[PDB]
Amino acid sequence: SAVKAARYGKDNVRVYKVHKDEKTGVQTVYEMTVCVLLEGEIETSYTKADNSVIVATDSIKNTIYITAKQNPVTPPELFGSILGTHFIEKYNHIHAAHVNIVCHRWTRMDIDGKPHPHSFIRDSEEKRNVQVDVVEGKGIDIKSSLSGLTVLKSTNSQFWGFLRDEYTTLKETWDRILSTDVDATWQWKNFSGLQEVRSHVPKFDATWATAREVTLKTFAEDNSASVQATMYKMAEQILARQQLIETVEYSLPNKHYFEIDLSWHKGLQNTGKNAEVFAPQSDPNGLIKCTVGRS
Amino acid sequence: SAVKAARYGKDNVRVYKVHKDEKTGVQTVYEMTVCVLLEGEIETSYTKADNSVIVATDSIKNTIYITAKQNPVTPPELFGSILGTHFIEKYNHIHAAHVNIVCHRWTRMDIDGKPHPHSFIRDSEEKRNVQVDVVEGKGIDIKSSLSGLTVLKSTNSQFWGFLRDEYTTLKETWDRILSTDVDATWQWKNFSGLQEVRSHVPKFDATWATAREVTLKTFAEDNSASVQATMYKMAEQILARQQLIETVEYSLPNKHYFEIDLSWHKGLQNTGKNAEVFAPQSDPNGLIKCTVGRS
Amino acid sequence: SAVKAARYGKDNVRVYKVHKDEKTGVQTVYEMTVCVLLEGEIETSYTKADNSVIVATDSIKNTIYITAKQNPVTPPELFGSILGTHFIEKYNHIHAAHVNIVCHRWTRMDIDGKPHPHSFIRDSEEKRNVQVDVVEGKGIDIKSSLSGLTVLKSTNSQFWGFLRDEYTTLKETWDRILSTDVDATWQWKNFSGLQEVRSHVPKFDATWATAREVTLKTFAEDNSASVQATMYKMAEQILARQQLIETVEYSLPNKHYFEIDLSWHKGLQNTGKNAEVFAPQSDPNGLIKCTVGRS
Amino acid sequence: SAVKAARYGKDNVRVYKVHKDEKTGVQTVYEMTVCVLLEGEIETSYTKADNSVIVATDSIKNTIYITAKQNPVTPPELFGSILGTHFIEKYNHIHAAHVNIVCHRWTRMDIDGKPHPHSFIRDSEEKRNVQVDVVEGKGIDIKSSLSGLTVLKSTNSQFWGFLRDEYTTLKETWDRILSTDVDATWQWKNFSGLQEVRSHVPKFDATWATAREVTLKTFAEDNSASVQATMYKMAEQILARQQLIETVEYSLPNKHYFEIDLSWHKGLQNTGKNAEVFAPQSDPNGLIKCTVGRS
Ligand SMILES: O=c1[nH]c(=O)c2[nH]c(=O)[nH]c2[nH]1
Ligand SMILES: O=c1[nH]c(=O)c2[nH]c(=O)[nH]c2[nH]1
Ligand SMILES: O=c1[nH]c(=O)c2[nH]c(=O)[nH]c2[nH]1
Ligand SMILES: O=c1[nH]c(=O)c2[nH]c(=O)[nH]c2[nH]1
Ligand code: NA
Ligand code: NA
Ligand code: NA
Ligand code: NA
Repeated sequence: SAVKAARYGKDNVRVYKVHKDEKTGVQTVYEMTVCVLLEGEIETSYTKADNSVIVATDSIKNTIYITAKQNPVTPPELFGSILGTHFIEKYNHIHAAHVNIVCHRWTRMDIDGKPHPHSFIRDSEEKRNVQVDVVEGKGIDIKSSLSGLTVLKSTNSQFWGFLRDEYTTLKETWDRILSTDVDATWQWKNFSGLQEVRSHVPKFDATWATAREVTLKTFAEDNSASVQATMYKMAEQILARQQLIETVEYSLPNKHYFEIDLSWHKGLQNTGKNAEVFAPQSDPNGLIKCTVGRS
Repeated sequence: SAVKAARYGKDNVRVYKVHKDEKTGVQTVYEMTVCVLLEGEIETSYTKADNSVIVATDSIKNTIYITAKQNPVTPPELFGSILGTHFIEKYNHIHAAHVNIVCHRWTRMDIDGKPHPHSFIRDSEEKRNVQVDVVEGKGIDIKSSLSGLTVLKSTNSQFWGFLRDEYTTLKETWDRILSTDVDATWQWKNFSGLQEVRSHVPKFDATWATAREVTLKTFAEDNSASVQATMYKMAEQILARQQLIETVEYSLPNKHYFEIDLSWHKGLQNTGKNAEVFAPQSDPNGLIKCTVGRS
Repeated sequence: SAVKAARYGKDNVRVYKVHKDEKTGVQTVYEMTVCVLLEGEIETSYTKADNSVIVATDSIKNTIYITAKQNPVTPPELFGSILGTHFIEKYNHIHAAHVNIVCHRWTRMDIDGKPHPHSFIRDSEEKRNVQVDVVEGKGIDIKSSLSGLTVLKSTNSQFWGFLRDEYTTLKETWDRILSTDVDATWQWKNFSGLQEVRSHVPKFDATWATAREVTLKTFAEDNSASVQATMYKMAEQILARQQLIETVEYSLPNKHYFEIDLSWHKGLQNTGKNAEVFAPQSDPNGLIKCTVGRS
Repeated sequence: SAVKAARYGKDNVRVYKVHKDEKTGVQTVYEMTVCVLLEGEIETSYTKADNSVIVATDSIKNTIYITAKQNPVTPPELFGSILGTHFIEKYNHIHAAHVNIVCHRWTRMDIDGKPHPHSFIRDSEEKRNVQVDVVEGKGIDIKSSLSGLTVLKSTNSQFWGFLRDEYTTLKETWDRILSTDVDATWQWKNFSGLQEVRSHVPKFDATWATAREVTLKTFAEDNSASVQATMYKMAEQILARQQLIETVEYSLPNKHYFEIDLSWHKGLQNTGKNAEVFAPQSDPNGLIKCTVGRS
């Protein structure tokens, strides 16, 4: 036997950073969960108990905090690129660094209609994420995403015209609820290294904003023929709006809301046009995925 | 042996309701998780296999949906009171109904700066809850609450002057982070029945709004001497603002953010006044509780 | 306004302890999650920013570790009693200590059919818990419990003879699945203090063993008329077997497994007597509770 | 823009099946969570609202239940292969089926030392899983795994000799706790189709048993130089014991248990050789991965 692949490091490293403006008193906070996994010439740590090649995961943890102290932690695409570059540059025998960052929301509070200088609210579990793969001699591959964006529309979703055979019981519908948890990823063209990433820094926040805007507006406004068709429209527009993106991925559950037939009780009418009370279903759920690239 | 207490019913009943305005096209959604547990002369179902006294929990489930079809589901204090009253009135041998409702957020989307008529976003896992105890001959006892309201302030929290003895290692501080998950409950004076609850319907939404407003503003503005002192100020104000409340309860974790001493690395200064990067601690956590009544 | 109730302390304190036998090499591990909340003359910490009365929760944490170092952590009823007694004895102004302990399973591994001296497996998320309330001048009140014990029986559960009215759709059945998560609590007669608790130490492990044995055997062997009737039989027997228990509480969800009618597909028969494939339902669920005392 | 990849189906489909022996009365239960995602000529459902190419996910759900009714659900490798083969054979335009199965534990109860014929206990959240990828013209690729196997050893783990530089604070140790959650995957050589899978049916349960046995024994007996070195030994042995496996993957967190220095309190000695009470750390955690193939 032989090692075919190996990567190791520290997961679930929680990180907070504050920025304080001396002149204005305005503080700004960032909170993240970081994972760094390293690859390189480390196979003998597995096969020969040779720990000399191990950069201890405890030290990877320390390095995450130190890097956050000495560099901007925003946008996360930049921070991850700086962090991953560090490991491959500092250690000759380490040839890739895999940096995953989950950014947690801390939105500034409005109190009596004015922004407060140092108080924040977690306005949802929606996350902004990056996957930054820094590979020696092969640049920096970045995937950016938003996840946990939970939405519902109460009409203007349809699903009819699907295949019907001996396995089919679902009725066609021209008016249903659609609810999902949006997982949307935009994959950047390869960067040659940290310099190139830095040359594009403003595009990271702007493209996240575009992705979120397009997601929400398309969801709200598309009289949806299916989850498939709606998600494709989102992907199309994001590609049109940022040429440095190569592909857009969506992964969307269809979180079903079932009608409840109550006609058995006093002839109560709660289906079709008269549907007002529904049963949200925890499981099962449709799962719809696609990756959209340029023609 | 003998039954000293008994209650039974259906938990985790998920409920959605939509309201559609024919004239304007504007739809409004509500989503809840409901639990109903009944008490009464049911001890023989436990001791003598006498199921004749059981209102099947499946039927309790049906009744929840039917009640939601035939009545407003907002404010949840009203809906729970209607639902609980039903069981004690319909079944001679049922003498109490315990109704717990968790309301989930579906906030109307703003698209290109205008409210959308049928699309919604879950802007956090913060919940609005009620516990409605309907007891035959003893009226309706309601506890209202908000929970899962997660906040952080990056300065203007202190903790000094606490007891110090041979078990103490914590350093006094005049500037720390404070973060919590707010669980705040306001307990209504007893209502004699459904009529009295109905006479106060507008006060339920208004008092929830007050509780949330007071929580956030006091958290943001109090240069906090401790969690104890800050939460008490919140409770005080809520009691002052709604005379039909008898008590206010807060349950607040102190979700610690620890400084990280990095001076071991190149003499990096990241403590005290120079603290910028912190380690959020998942556990343990302080837990601070109080119930405030009127003097 | 005035403080009507107050308690504060440290939650989610994770604790491991190892015992090593020098003579045999056999090591034994214990792992717990501890919560300690204190009451006493502490109201001025809430109303007057008077932190002098606060035993810092950080110090409560330290004390938990120190107490675990200097005393047995098993049985948890004893450990909690020692810990709670400490706070009320050490601090004149603290008059109650509320100690909650969740014990996590670490079962010794059997390797090639012999017990291993220092390797363990978590053979489920089933917990053994205590709630120890140490109240100055009022002794020690202990509730012991097992929770997260998940079981299923595939036949010999029935449910028929329940009330039927205009809200009822459930069919009577003489053969169904029953699955639950057992939450069982036994409440000890008040102890006057730590000495009395110590006088009964062997009864704590034995009564937990009895409770678990009775639960499992009664679940397996009772041709159940309902959840109500089966749980009562468990409670009865536990009371019969330990006179120092005053009451037994069960809280049992009915985790439904629904038949699936497949006759629409090639006339496939999968109901009643021919039922083989079922749909486990995540929600809703029945919830059945009772407290049983002595006649 | 254009679809570069697409797959869709039903996730979180809960399935129970019972087998009843008429002659002996002995019943046996299986419970799973199933996900099926399909690929094929379905791009027009995304780009042209062409639902005619969609096998509705609701129908995929039905098919899962029907397949479970008409076939053995054990071993899960076989069931998944039957299920995936169905979709690619039944639908000309569907060319791959991705079947993920999580098997939940229902272990027969022993009551008064004899196996009970129809009562079961969930003896942990450890899962047995399969990922079965059925690809038209490319056979059946199966990955089998065990996950959620949580273990601890209280000594005979070491970690010394690792790289030390200006980022390192971790002390070398010759005696520490090691605890992990085992995620172990064995990847089968490609099968040409369902016939070939069937020809190997007994090897699936046997190889899972071997993987679990080797994991536990190696964990218990290896005086571990590191997580890396121990996991490699497990992988080596599994490959040696089943020639139809091509690779073995392990993914192991190092769930840290920290010493607690209590010498500040009455000179209490709880480190090194005197370490008895530790603080389990929820986060961060090491994460160690490798894929082992044959030389
Ligand atoms: O938008 C949908 N897409 C599907 O593929 C599908 N399948 C299904 O059952 N309902 C839906 N809805
Ligand atoms: O506000 C606080 N209250 C306490 O009771 C306490 N105890 C502690 O350790 N830190 C804090 N902070
Ligand atoms: O054992 C049961 N008890 C009930 O109270 C009940 N109600 C119900 O719908 N099914 C069951 N089953
Ligand atoms: O077995 C270990 N491997 C590592 O890579 C590592 N890194 C670390 O900090 N502790 C450990 N332990
Ligand atoms: Na390198
Ligand atoms: Na009544
Ligand atoms: Na005292
Ligand atoms: Na095909």
